[PDB]
Amino acid sequence: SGFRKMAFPSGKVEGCMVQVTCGTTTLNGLWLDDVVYCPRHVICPNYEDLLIRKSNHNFLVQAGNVQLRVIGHSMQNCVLKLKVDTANPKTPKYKFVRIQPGQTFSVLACYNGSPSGVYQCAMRPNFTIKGSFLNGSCGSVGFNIDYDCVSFCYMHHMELPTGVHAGTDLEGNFYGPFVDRQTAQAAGTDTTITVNVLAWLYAAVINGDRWFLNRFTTTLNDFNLVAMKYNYEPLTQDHVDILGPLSAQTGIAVLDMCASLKELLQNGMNGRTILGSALLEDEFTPFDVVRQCSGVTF
Amino acid sequence: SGFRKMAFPSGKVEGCMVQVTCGTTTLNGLWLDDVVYCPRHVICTSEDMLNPNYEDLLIRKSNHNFLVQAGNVQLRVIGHSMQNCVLKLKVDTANPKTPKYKFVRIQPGQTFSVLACYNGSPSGVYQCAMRPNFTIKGSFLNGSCGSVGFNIDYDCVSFCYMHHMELPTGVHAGTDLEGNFYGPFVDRQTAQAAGTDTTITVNVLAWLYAAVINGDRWFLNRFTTTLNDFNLVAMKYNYEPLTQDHVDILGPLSAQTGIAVLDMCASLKELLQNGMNGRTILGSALLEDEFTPFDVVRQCS
Ligand SMILES: *[C@](O)(C(N)=O)[C@H](CC1CCC1)NC(=O)[C@@H]1[C@@H]2[C@H](CN1C(=O)[C@@H](NC(=O)NC(C)(C)C)C(C)(C)C)C2(C)C
Ligand SMILES: *[C@](O)(C(N)=O)[C@H](CC1CCC1)NC(=O)[C@@H]1[C@@H]2[C@H](CN1C(=O)[C@@H](NC(=O)NC(C)(C)C)C(C)(C)C)C2(C)C
Repeated sequence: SGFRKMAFPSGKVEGCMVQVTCGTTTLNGLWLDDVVYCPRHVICPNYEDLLIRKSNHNFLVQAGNVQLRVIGHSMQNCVLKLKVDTANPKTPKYKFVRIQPGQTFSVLACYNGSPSGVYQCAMRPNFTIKGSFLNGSCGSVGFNIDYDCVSFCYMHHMELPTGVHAGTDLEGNFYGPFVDRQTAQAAGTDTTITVNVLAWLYAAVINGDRWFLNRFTTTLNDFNLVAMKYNYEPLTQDHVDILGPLSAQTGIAVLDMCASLKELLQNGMNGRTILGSALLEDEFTPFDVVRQCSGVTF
Repeated sequence: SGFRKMAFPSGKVEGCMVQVTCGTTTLNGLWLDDVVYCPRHVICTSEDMLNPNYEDLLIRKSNHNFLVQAGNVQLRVIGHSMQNCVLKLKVDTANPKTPKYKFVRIQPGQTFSVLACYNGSPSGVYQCAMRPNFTIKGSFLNGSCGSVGFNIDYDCVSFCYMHHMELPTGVHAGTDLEGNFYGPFVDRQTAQAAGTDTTITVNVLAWLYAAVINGDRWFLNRFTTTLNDFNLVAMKYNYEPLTQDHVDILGPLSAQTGIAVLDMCASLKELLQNGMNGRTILGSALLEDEFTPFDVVRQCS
């Protein structure tokens, strides 16, 4: 038993981190096969005009102590692709995926091509992430592991005025309405990921925390009206279906758990805690709860 | 900016995890150089786990009784010895993925990363703190025994914990890598209970300094306290006493923020009195005690 914010083992990703330098700017690169991927602002606003001026030897790529030889450079959206002469012998089985809001992933925070730490994040509904990044972390990546396949879903580019972070998928497309420019940008008003709070309440019941349960049930229509009041994301029938396994395992119907969440929103915790928390936690998806409460390995 | 419960990158540890089988019991082993370390209760049978004579049980075992599997490769055991509650299996192959490492025994309040494993395979990584009552609040299921706790400050893996058992409250108990349990626990199914736990005061102060570093100031106040008066108050909330050593180690964060340790102590007294009043500190509605002063410096600057 126990429930922790658990990240995926980062070993397969640590083997891909390299240091990329262009001018005075040093950040991280992701070395998969013979290509190094990094944020295009390493060359810094006309990115195609700035990239044309660059030679292959302008890009200094260092994989630990070894200097890699750049033999080509292209731009894909906000990501720079540096072709190198050596295929990374530590390239894991991998794919590039674009994630939806509410989905979680592990972040391997790096500085100068060296991994410093790993933690869990969720793609907020406002398309920002609440990460932990300092100067030099750009190029740090977010990922999930399924079986033996690493799915890369995020690359860090910038920090917004509220201390939250913005970045892209591994094809260079930003998550949210952000741009890689020094123009006024702000994170929109955020909402709570309802399906994730329900998954976390199921994890609390699995771990023997039951004070919030009740005899009541509700409808998807009545609950969604209450969710709207509290800046909660709408709960769809797909969400209800995804919660099916946890509902069957605990004997608590999804709309029964909705009545508990509704009462929790209108009345608060009343000094009580759930899984060592005084807030309703929304960064554990239904899959994360199953993956943890079942001990799935990679 | 931002503040997260951040674990160390687990790659150097994943390369040391193996599966160890003896009889019907299967758990994890830590393969460093030519030795595999695992909990000694892997040699126990269900018929005898209240009062096992481990010395007597180990003398009956042959090298071929221990099945060690590193992924697909079966390792050959060529020796076996016991060091306290840890079994050391000498194997014929040195682990080519052995990192630079050392065994360290940690003090209560110290934090570490746990690499939770099942059948020699890593499932996940998370942060833990050695509670003042010498238990850890981990996340472990059946098959997680032998999973280890570690820190990777400056490219050397310091192993500090190995998982052995779950207590009735859902909390966990284990040993250092020399086999010595943390706390008054024993590897026997006799009635055991975790003592009353307390909050790690020096860690809550470190976390309030991290909130100030990240721009949070609502909880500060004009008041100050003596160390003695702060401790008289904090014991009434089941907080650990704050020693002069704790005040000294908070020195760097105090100088960085311009807030004296005893002024931050006054802020914590007020927070204990009033609660948060619907506010939050670093995305939390409780006072967080699993970030040490060193962790705050690591993650902030
Ligand atoms: C990374 O590229 C890096 N070197 O690690 C760097 C990290 C930030 C976090 C501390 C320094 N990111 C940037 O330099 C990034 C590049 C410019 C401006 N960047 C910022 O993150 C800035 N934010 C910002 O301009 N925010 C808006 C656009 C005003 C909302 C900082 C002020 C935080 C430096 C670009 C291309 C976005
Ligand atoms: C590991 O060895 C393993 N196989 O992974 C296992 C932990 C698993 C089994 C449930 C969690 N540990 C034990 O089996 C451990 C070994 C016996 C009994 N153990 C327990 O953790 C038990 N707790 C327990 O007896 N607690 C006290 C002593 C009553 C307070 C379980 C009831 C959880 C199995 C020993 C030698 C302590």
